[PDB]
Amino acid sequence: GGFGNQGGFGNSRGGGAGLGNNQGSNMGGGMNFGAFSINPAMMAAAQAALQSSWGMMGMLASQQNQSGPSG
Amino acid sequence: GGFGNQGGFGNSRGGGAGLGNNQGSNMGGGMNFGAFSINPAMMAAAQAALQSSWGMMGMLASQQNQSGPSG
Amino acid sequence: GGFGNQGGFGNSRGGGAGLGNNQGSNMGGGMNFGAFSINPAMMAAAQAALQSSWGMMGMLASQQNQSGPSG
Amino acid sequence: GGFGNQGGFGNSRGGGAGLGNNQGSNMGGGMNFGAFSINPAMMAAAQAALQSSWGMMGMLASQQNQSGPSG
Amino acid sequence: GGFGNQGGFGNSRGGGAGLGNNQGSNMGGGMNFGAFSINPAMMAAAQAALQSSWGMMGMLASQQNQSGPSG
Repeated sequence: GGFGNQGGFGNSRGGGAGLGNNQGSNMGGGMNFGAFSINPAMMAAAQAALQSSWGMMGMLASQQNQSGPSG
Repeated sequence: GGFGNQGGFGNSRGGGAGLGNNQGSNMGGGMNFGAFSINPAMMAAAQAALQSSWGMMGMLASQQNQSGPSG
Repeated sequence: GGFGNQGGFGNSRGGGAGLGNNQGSNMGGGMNFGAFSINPAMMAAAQAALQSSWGMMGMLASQQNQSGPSG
Repeated sequence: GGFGNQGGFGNSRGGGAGLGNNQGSNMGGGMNFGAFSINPAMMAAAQAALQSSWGMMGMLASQQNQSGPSG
Repeated sequence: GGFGNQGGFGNSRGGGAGLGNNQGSNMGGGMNFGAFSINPAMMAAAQAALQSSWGMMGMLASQQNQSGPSG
């Protein structure tokens, strides 16, 4: 319906195999035989994130605003 | 319906195998034979996150606002 | 209905196997044979989180506000 | 419907195999026999993220705003 | 419908094999026998991200705004 978000993320309907395998949004995982130094950032400063919708990996949202801020 | 969010996250309807396997949003896991240094940040400063909707991994939301702030 | 959020998180309807396996939003886990240094932060400062909806991993929410703050 | 977002992410409907395999948006994972130094950033400064929708990996969103800020 | 975004991400409907394999938007992963130094950035300064929609890897969004800011 209105403001509708329907994310399937079907991935492995049948199946999933393999020594290293992964479905969906992935920011690492599975098997690691060494260093894993993964630091993602999404920071806000001053008049940040106004009237926005931050998604780094696959998001789903619906939004509605009418509002005047001040500082 | 209105402001509707329906996330399936179907992933492995049939099945999931493998030495290293993972479904959905993943920020690490499974098997680790070494260092795991993973620090994600999402920080807010000053007039931050106004009229927004932060999702780093796959979110679902519905929102409605009319409001004037001050500082 | 109105302001509706219906997250399936179906994951392994059939089954899930494997030496390292995990479904849903994952921020680590399973098997760890070494260091695990994972520090995610989501901090608010000053006029932070106004009129927002923070989700880092896959959220579900519905919201409605009309309100003028001051400081 | 209106403001509709329907992400299939079908991936492996039949199946997925192989020594190193992965479906969906991927920011690393699977198998790692060495260093893994992956730091993605998406930062906001000053009048940042106004009237926008940040997605680095495949997002889904719907948005509606009418609001005059100040600083 | 209106403001509609329907990303299939069909990927391997039949199957996916091979020693190194990956579907969807990929920013690394699979198998790594050495150094992995991958740092992508998307930063905002001054009057940044106004009236925009940042996607580095394949996004999906719908947007509607009428709002005059100031500083």
